[PDB]
Amino acid sequence: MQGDPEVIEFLNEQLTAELTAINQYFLHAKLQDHKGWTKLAKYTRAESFDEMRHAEVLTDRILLLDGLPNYQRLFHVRVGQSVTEMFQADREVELEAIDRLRRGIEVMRAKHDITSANVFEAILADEEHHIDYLETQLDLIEKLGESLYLSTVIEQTQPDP
Amino acid sequence: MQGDPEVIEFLNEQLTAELTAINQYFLHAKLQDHKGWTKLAKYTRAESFDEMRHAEVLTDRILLLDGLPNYQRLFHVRVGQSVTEMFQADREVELEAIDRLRRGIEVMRAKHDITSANVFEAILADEEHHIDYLETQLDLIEKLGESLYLSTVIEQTQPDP
Amino acid sequence: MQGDPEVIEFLNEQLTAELTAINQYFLHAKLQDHKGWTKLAKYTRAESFDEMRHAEVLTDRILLLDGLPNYQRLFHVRVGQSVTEMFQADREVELEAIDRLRRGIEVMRAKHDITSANVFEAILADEEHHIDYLETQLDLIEKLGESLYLSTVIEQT
Amino acid sequence: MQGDPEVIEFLNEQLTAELTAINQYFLHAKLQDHKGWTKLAKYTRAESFDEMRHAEVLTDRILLLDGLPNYQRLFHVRVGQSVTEMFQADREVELEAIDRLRRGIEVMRAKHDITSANVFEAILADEEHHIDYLETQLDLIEKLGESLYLSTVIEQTQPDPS
Amino acid sequence: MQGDPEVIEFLNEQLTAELTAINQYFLHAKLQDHKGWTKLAKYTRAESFDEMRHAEVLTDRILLLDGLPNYQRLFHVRVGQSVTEMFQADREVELEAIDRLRRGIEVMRAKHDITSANVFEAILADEEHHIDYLETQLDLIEKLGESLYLSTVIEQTQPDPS
Amino acid sequence: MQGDPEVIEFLNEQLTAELTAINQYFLHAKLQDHKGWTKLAKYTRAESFDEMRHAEVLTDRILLLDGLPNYQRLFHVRVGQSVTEMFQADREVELEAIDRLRRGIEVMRAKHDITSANVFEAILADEEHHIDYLETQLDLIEKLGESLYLSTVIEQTQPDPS
Amino acid sequence: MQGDPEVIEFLNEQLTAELTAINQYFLHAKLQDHKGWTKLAKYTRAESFDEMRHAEVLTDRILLLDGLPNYQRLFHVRVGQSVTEMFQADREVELEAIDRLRRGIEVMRAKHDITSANVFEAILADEEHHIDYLETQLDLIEKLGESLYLSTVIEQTQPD
Amino acid sequence: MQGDPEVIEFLNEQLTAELTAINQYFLHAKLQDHKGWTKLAKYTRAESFDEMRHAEVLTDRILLLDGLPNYQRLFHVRVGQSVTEMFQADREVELEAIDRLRRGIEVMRAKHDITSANVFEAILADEEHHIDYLETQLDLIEKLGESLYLSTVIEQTQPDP
Ligand SMILES: [Fe+2]
Ligand SMILES: [Fe+2]
Ligand SMILES: [Fe+2]
Ligand SMILES: [Fe+2]
Ligand SMILES: [Fe+2]
Ligand SMILES: [Fe+2]
Ligand SMILES: [Fe+2]
Ligand SMILES: [Fe+2]
Ligand SMILES: [Fe+2]
Ligand SMILES: [Fe+2]
Ligand SMILES: [Fe+2]
Ligand SMILES: [Fe+2]
Repeated sequence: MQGDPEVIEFLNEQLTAELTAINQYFLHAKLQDHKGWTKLAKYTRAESFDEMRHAEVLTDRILLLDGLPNYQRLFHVRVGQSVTEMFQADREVELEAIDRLRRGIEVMRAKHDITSANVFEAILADEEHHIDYLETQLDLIEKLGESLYLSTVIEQTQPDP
Repeated sequence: MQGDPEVIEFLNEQLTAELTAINQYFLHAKLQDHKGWTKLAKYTRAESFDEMRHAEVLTDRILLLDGLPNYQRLFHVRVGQSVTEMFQADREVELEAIDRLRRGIEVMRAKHDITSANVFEAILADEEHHIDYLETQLDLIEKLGESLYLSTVIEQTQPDP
Repeated sequence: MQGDPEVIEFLNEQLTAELTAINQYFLHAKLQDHKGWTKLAKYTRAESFDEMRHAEVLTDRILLLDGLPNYQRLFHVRVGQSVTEMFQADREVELEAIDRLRRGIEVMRAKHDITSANVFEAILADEEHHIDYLETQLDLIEKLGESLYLSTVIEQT
Repeated sequence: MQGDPEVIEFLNEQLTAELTAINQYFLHAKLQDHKGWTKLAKYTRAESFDEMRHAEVLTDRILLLDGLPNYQRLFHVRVGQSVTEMFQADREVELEAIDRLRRGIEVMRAKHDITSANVFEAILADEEHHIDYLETQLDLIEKLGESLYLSTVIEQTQPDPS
Repeated sequence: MQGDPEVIEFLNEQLTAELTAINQYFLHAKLQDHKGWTKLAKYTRAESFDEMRHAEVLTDRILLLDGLPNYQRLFHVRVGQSVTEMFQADREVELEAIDRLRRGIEVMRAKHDITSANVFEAILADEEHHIDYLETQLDLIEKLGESLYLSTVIEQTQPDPS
Repeated sequence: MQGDPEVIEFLNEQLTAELTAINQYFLHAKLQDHKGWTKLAKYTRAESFDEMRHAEVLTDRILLLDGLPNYQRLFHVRVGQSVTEMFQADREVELEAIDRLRRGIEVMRAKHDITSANVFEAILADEEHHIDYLETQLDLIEKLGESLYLSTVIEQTQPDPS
Repeated sequence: MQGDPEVIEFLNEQLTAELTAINQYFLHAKLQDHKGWTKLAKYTRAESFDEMRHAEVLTDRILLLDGLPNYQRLFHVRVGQSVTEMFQADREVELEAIDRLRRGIEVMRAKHDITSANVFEAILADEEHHIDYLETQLDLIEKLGESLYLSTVIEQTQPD
Repeated sequence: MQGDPEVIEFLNEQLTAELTAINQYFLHAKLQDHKGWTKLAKYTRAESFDEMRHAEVLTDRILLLDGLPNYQRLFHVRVGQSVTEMFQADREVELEAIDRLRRGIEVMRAKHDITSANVFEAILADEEHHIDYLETQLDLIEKLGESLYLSTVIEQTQPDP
């Protein structure tokens, strides 16, 4: 039971993208938490955990095919100061991930492999959901205003429910 | 208030080492999982989560001191086939970590900073206990034999109270 | 709403393989259970029940497409004394099922049918997982040796 | 200890018959359910599970005496369209089963084997009860009428108050 | 209501065999317990309790038949050092027991008495199960290796927490 | 009242003996813990607590008679690197304790005292159980093999009272 | 750790006598239950189980001393048809047991042994209590009359 | 990874001092309990158990660095008759303990070690608290007297309510 190297390198590209996304999201969460924007921090922490789940399932599938999960390679990681630029950066990361996912899914589906294809649509569906959320947030801040929108998410105490 | 760049770079080096430890321990746990090893997998995943707690407290502390943590870079990650070699790799990475931590702790205890010293001493105690566990496991396996030792890890029981 | 003959024949072949597999799994499980190897018996009988559920889904689907199930025939069943030969036989059965199912899934998706495609992908996933387990266990026993693997793993709780 | 070959081959024949019965009953359960006749489907599923238990205990007994249980060979399996023909088919199956059971028990009873005689008695009682049920239902459908009978065994409700 | 003298002698012989089985099993259980082996000790203690239950039912049945049970006679008792002698002697006593049971059941069913016969085949089935267990453990220890196998029954690894 | 010097000196000697036993057993348990062997450590810890209780009750008994318990002096405590020699050392100190206790209890029963003779009896019984367990353990480890036996203790404890 | 021949042989003799007593008690219990004297049957079953536990502790002690217990040889057992003779057999076996027990306890206490001495002390106490019960029951049965006592002990409350 | 000698005999001597302390405290508690002074006995028993925990953790640390614990040697153990001499003996023992612990903690803090220093301030804090308690007890006994203090501590062990 073995596979051709093209599917393995597709999966490894996706894995490295997921690790970089994890690091970027966690850095964003910590920075915006130090700023004082709490709800964004919680939401991006949840997103980070989701990305770890994706990385875990990808690792499982690649180790199934008797591959070598490479952890050394990383992509370019970028950070921002205001919410607009970090949202934009996450948007481009998601765009690159989804484009790579579509290309890999077509190429590998043409090879008569199925299960990796399944984990691929799972990943692309979650990425599409997150990028839609980010785009909605960007349009919201564009229409509303930076200062007041940042004032929306400030809080000091916690809710009982 | 501000911190001198030296403690910033010590914290950056410690953060890089901790991230490398995360990736190494996690990949190792996964390899033991796939090969059929169960107890060692759980112990390694517990160690990985503890190192992640270390990374969390370190990045919070450095962000407190107007720092700019860097996640792009990583050290060199080592993987092994049988238990002895990645045991040795964990040993050597922990030795490097403890040497660096001792140097850093003395250097900023000499220069008017105590909190980061407390963080490093806590991390040092944790890594000391971990390396003791590794050393006693190594002595056990060299005294008892590889096959007979590995005979007691697989259980295939799955109980529930 | 009538079915397509090659679809029906592919479903029937997969079903017959399922019946042969469940019979083989049950025989082997009983064999090690009489030997005194309880854990293998439990795991193998659980796998047999899983293949039974697979076959039930298969037959419900083939009845849905207005076809006639045939159970009068079944493939050869092979057994063994040591665990190694039976494990190898199970590996061979699962591999042949995987190859046949891949060919069937390709032609069936190409012939504009979707539901049987998703039941087939689920079956492929399950069989791939079982193949993974069998191969890792075979590697483990090859490394440890027969008596050492058999003795210290006996447990009850 | 080791058993005589004749009882071994009697046990193997009974195992084959039990496997065929399991197969046929599962067919009829699924087919009736697809027709839309829920109660008979549930009854037939219960019968199939009982025959599975019978086969399991028989296999355990035959493996006890250091035999070689084989499931490669099967008897003929017949499929019926309406309820009448499949009732008659099950009737013939149970009749041949009880015939073989009586002959085998009388044979082996004289060669100082007792426990397998007892399991043959148990399976004989089970199949006798089942065949009594089948004959009663056949007479009932004959007297009342097929259409009216199956009229009262249908419901598209699936009710569950809680 | 008086039973036949041969019935009484058969019941008495079986009772004597049961008493010998009780004594041997208890002495063994004590020996494995002193050696430190736990699972073997508890299993053979349960076996001895089951044999005592068999003696109970047999003595009730013979007492009902208006007889005088003899609690004086006892067969020979065998003791060895290793597990192999344990299993071999137990297999021997169970084999002679099964032979006596088969002869007794045949003659009892021949001479118009049933309830005693029924408890006869009950004891027969229980003892054949015990023989199967003993034989499979003998095969396992023969194949596995004495020290490697015995490493299993002994274990001090904090079993209290559950 | 006040006791004659013989009983007082024997009790003081016993106190020294159990202090030595407590220290030796605690060090053995700790070293067993460091090498990763789990169950032996907890068993030896329980033995240490038992010896602590023994020392407490003996000190109470001697102080009742307006004596002066001594805690300044000890005996020779010895340490081992492997299992065999620490088992042997425990056996040696145990044999010395048993012989001294027997002599003292005899001579002191000969000089009109029973209550302290009774507590000596209790200590004798507990120490006898400890030595029997030690001897059984030594025989098992010599028969089975050091490495294979040591494989049986290292892990797989799972204490879960809930 | 090996014990002397005298102590181990005394232990073996006591164990054999006790095993015979267990067998006798069980036999009498079953015959009492057969004829409907249920309360006596319960009492005898309890006494037999107590003797079983005593034999268990005795064989544990003898096996502790690198001994070789024997379950092969037994002493003679006696049976009775009415209460008086079975009670008398019980009392006489108790008397012989306690006499041998006193001799053994004296000898062992002279031969530098304690734990076995204590366990024989306990068994002696319990047999003293049991013989007291047997004697008081025999005297009560004598005074009252057999028929009235049998009428007293009957249950007849079998559920079915 | 083992430490130098100076630290190891400092720890071994401290362990011996702890053993002497536990024995002396237990003897004092037993004596006061016999005399009928119950609450004093309870407090002394609690102190002895705490000192035993000290000994256990300290010998655990000794073994940690691949040491050779010695239980053979013992310091002097002194006994008294009234509460005054017992308290004074305890005060002298505690004074020696604090002095030597301070010198040891400084000398090995100056030699790139942290964990042993940490357990040393733990022990030092405990000993400071204990010497405070003994000092205030002696001062109160001096202020009030002898018989009244015993009357305060003494209680009737009725055990019938
Ligand atoms: Fe993703
Ligand atoms: Fe995590
Ligand atoms: Fe650590
Ligand atoms: Fe099944
Ligand atoms: Fe399947
Ligand atoms: Fe049935
Ligand atoms: Fe029993
Ligand atoms: Fe029996
Ligand atoms: Fe002692
Ligand atoms: Fe303690
Ligand atoms: Fe007795
Ligand atoms: Fe202290």
